[PDB]
Amino acid sequence: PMFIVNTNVPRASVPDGFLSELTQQLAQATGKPPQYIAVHVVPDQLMAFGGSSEPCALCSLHSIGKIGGAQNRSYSKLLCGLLAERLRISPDRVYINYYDMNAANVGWNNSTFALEHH
Amino acid sequence: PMFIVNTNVPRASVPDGFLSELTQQLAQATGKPPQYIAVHVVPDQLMAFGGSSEPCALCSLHSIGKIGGAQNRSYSKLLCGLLAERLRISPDRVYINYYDMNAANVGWNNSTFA
Amino acid sequence: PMFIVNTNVPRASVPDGFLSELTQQLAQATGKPPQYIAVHVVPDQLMAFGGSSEPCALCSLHSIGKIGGAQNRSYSKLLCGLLAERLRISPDRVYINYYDMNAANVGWNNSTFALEHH
Ligand SMILES: CCOC(=O)c1cc2ccc(O)cc2oc1=O
Ligand SMILES: CCOC(=O)c1cc2ccc(O)cc2oc1=O
Ligand SMILES: CCOC(=O)c1cc2ccc(O)cc2oc1=O
Repeated sequence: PMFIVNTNVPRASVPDGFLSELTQQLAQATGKPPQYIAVHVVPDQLMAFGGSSEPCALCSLHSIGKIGGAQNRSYSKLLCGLLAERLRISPDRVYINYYDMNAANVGWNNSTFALEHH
Repeated sequence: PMFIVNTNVPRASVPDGFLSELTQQLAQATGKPPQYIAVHVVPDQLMAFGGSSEPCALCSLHSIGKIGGAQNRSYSKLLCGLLAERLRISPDRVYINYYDMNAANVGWNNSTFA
Repeated sequence: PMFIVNTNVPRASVPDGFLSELTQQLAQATGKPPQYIAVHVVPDQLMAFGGSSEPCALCSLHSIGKIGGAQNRSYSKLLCGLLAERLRISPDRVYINYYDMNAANVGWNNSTFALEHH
């Protein structure tokens, strides 16, 4: 899985261990091994949510499967929780785009995750 | 709705009021309330369009519904117009990816829109 | 087509000619004219792959058509090869999300690539 967070919160406000915490928590939530989880945090961004520049975050979570109604609600509770406690961003100022990726559309290690057909 | 603009134009060339103009015009164009519109502008990027480093922009607009043939042509005229007037980027050096999001695939406020 | 590379490798490590090499090689691989290929390289990013901060890259390739099983494996071999040779990133620390875009969902030049029906 791949999780990206873009926020106007300053870099100094990102706590040590944050990328590791996201990796570990996402591994647990998705059931995927941590070795396969990638995380990218982008602070100091020029952005607004509802016309306001108060702290906010625009994010995305891509995963091959493990994406759906109930799971996404659960992912959001988890992620909004972490953004609120770690970056002090209010949950109602957080957007998370979820993408259910097809294995053939995810490249890795010189190939893709579609290794069964030619 | 969520709108992102990545450009090689320098930050100093982004005019005061740009994020607000984007927010209000997108609210108008999509019919969505402005308090739910999010905008992200990323200047000073290392990018090329057609192999050239002249000003350009790579964007995306995500919306739950309100995405389609005519509407997207409408959004593109509006957005290219703004990028041309405000950031001096030629419309033919602008790409905008449109995404019609399913409500269950958009997280917000500890839950999703489903 | 549009190709984005986000990486924790420093800017200084991006070699002169990289954006042009990506443009030319992607034109070749997708069969699309180079004039329509857009590339964006984002170095010095705060990111982790598998919990580690060793060099890695999270990428995306968007194209109207020319996206599929065999083609994506070919794009991955090409792109991981370039990232390994030019940015010294291990192919197993690279993820590339492929997006087959519908022409009506790609804006350009005040309109979209859907010019047939209105
Ligand atoms: C085999 C499927 O499981 C995995 O490890 C995955 C890797 C992965 C990489 C990139 C990505 O954008 C989305 C992803 O989702 C996954 O489930
Ligand atoms: C007002 C109802 O719809 C909304 O609020 C929306 C929010 C939203 C968030 C994130 C996103 O990627 C795309 C979105 O599109 C919308 O229509
Ligand atoms: C005319 C030949 O093809 C094109 O123009 C294309 C442009 C394009 C723009 C943005 C994008 O995200 C993906 C794209 O894929 C294409 O094939």
